[PDB]
Amino acid sequence: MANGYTYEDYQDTAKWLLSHTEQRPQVAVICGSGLGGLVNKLTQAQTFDYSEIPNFPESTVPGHAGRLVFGILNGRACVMMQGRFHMYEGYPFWKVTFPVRVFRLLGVETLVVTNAAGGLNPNFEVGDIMLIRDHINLPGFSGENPLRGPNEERFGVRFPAMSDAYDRDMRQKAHSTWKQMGEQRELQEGTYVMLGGPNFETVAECRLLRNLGADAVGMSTVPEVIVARHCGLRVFGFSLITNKVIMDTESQGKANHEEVLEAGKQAAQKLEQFVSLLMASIPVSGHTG
Amino acid sequence: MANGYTYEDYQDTAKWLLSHTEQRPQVAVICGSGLGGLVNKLTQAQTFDYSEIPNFPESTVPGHAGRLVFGILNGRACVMMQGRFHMYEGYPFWKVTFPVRVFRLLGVETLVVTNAAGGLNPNFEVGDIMLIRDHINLPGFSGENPLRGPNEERFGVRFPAMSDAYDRDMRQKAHSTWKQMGEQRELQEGTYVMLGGPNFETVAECRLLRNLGADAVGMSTVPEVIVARHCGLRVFGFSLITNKVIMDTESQGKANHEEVLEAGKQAAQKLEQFVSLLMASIPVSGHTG
Amino acid sequence: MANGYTYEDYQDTAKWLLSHTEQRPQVAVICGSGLGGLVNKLTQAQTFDYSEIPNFPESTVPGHAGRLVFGILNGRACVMMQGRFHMYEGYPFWKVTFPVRVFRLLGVETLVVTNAAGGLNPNFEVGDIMLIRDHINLPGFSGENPLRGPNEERFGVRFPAMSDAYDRDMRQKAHSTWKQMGEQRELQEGTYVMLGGPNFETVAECRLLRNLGADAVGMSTVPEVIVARHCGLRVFGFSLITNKVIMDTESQGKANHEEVLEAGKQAAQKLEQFVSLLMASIPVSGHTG
Repeated sequence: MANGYTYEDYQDTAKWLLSHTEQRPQVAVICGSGLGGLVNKLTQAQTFDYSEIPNFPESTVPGHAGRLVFGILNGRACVMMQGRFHMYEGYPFWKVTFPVRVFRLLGVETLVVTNAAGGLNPNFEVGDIMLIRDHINLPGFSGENPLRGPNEERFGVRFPAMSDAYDRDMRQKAHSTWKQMGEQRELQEGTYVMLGGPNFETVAECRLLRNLGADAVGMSTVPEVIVARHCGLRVFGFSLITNKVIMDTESQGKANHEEVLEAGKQAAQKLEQFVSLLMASIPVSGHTG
Repeated sequence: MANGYTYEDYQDTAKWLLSHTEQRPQVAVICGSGLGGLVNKLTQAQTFDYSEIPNFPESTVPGHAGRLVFGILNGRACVMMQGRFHMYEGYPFWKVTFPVRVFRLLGVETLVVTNAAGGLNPNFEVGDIMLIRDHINLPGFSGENPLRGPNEERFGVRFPAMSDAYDRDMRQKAHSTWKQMGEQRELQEGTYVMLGGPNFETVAECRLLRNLGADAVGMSTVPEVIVARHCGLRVFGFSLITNKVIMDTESQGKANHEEVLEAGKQAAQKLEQFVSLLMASIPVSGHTG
Repeated sequence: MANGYTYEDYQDTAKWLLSHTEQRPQVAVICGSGLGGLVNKLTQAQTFDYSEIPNFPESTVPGHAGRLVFGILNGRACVMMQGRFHMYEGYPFWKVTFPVRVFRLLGVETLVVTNAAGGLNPNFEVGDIMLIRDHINLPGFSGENPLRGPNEERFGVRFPAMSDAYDRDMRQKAHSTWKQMGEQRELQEGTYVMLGGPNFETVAECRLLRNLGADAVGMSTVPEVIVARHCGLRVFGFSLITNKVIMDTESQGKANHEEVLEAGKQAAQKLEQFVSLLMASIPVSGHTG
């Protein structure tokens, strides 16, 4: 595979956006986990449907609203994707990650990512929030990488590092902030593993993922962190633990799609609240001062 | 990648078949392991060459006859593919799995799968038959999955479970049946791991596969089980252990293609016999009653 | 994916070369590690730019000169690629490996491969030279293999073995030769693991690679060894350990691209010297006798 967007494609899109809103957000938020309520916290909210934005791919998967929203979250101006793209929809990674590069051209400096993942770590309970410390990019092992093809120097270098992808200063901020929240449960932190999807894992597969050191498993986020880190954005994200995966053959077995219970309800509301507060801690001036 | 067959494509193919045979099989059998003799057990046998069936891909790999056969196996009406498709032939998974969906449209409810695999478990001896308990879909980790692209609702859901892909009731049946066979060797059971191929594994690779928990390794079957489970077919299969893989650097080394000795001869004959008897145990009315 | 070159494509290219130089090399060398000095040791050197050779892909990655050079190395006639192709450039494997098959058509019998890799084994020090004993082809697990598609019988068999890819006689030669060199450090030997690239690994990923048994990690070589072994060439190669990878979260972290220090300088000069001497030990008559 190879990139199909030219540097100008991204520029035309950013210029289109800049000519349709006076808002200039410094933070971008990609909400994977059904957190519609996050958009409900936005002040001076303005929305754009993916279909009306030049060069913007369309969302298909259910629960994904499919719209870019600009607004003020806790005194901080931001832009957020209400629903993301996944390779399992048939989308190549350079399409899945198209918006991340447009964000960089809008002047955004920090990218927050969220998703819903299956807990692999035995100590995780449903509804747990997991600060992403590191990831394992399985699709990347086989060569399926959003940066495949000729490198765009105007975005970044050919061989970028990923060992420091999840901002450490912001992780310290997340922990302190969680404490202030007066939460009974502790803030988890671990390694997120990504695979293609769309089917759910088998017991054998879950065991393999865990033995490799994975703490949670999902079908997204990683490609966006790669591209964001490649073009220089500060990154940090969370995984809403919507379920504990089956590790024994004799049990409930069939991993159904009840993730919709935690999404929108239960822990999602706490995650949204958590995200709003974090906006204040985020570096750079914009949040009032 | 993305699916290239429209729901109608499958329908035209099933209707073509239904208009060329009065037989209405409830069980489909995909024979990977050189088990020509299985077709030799069919009563009222009728054959179709892949090339003459609309929308049907062609078989290339040697030993694969390349023909769909309808017939009566031990009083049970079934349809079986004499030879399957593999990704290493250049075929995308949605082509490799095309026949499984046609089977569902013919009214088939149970899919039996067989293949030849290299034994990774140290307790396996050449000629061993291994009931497939679970699998590890390596190509799937990288995103190469037969369900990639827009989901066809008329076939199944977007996020199907795989943790229960190999029917448990039929596995109990397999064990009991094997006992009745009066066999000296016990019926093995384990996790099958699939990789792309066509080359054979290296020692280092075999060690890796085994450490991950794999019991046998092959270059097929998994994509068919995915699609079959996605559209609702009951699935269960076997792996004829045609060889014990090299795990030490100083030995015979070079993994030649002598799988042809066990295939057609040795354990294949026992596997065919085993499959015929199983037909009676299979659920639903058709086998006499 | 599937091969796009016909057997004739390779033949036209070999015949073009044979009609532009009187040299008939028995050994081919693919230099991945910045070892320009190797070309500096060639007597009766003659060069061809990739762009001027029919059907020859172009090199993009920096440090890769992008030219085929024929010459006499330590009394042995050879042809060497000054810079190789990588999948991360957007190149499919059948293009990446195109030159290996042309080499076979020129009458070449031994292929030497070199690259720069990150040390995973804790006992490896920067500047270490590692004889490649075996490899783990990660892209191959997902099906991305240079041999994918219809097999060319005129080159080799459908299911080739890889368990003996790195010539053992030549490995014994390498060790003895190293001893004669009077080196303080011992010649390392291990398993090379390949992944797609272009980004560098994260700590979590490095830990995973190592736990799997990998000794060094890189983004090349493996596809060339596959194709070379498929068409019958004797293969053996080395990995210049340009760095020790981060295995702990609190450290220098960011894996920068300082590989350029060891390349051309430091250990590269020793590797070139090592390669020149090896030419004498290589089987078949040409080196004087």
